[PDB]
Amino acid sequence: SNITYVKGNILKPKSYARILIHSCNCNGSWGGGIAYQLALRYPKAEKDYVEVCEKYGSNLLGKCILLPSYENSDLLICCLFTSSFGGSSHGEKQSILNYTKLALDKLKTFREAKDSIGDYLNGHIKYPIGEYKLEMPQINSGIFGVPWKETERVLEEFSGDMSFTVYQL
Repeated sequence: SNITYVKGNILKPKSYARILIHSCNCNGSWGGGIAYQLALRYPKAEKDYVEVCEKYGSNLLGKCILLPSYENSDLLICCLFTSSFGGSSHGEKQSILNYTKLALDKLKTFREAKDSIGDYLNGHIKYPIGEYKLEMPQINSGIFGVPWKETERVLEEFSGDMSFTVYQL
């Protein structure tokens, strides 16, 4: 299994380069959950996220955008665009699952290329890309109501390609 589970806050500051993967809406709202915490401590990353939502809207579904944290060069933010709207206006379960697989497949290809998705990055990537650990919360399982085992089966389709550390409550 390519998933490592840990109990704790993914946002607790860590000693190592890491890409923080989280599930996003196209509406320019980091309005809740981990996205809200990201909005409050990395406000320049939010501005990038909102701008790309402004530019493309729901043309982003199934795509991925890599953002520097700006305030910590060891930390990149990876937005999986899986829903048009956030909160209780989120998209249907299967669409979120499918879009999650699609955005993660763009990130997989981007990682192999370097060993739209990287345009805000150029110059904030200090280390080689294969050295950023891939970390995420239990994406889609809270506000979107997407059962974790269904999302786990999606992350499992990348065994060999990619390894993830998943933070849980």
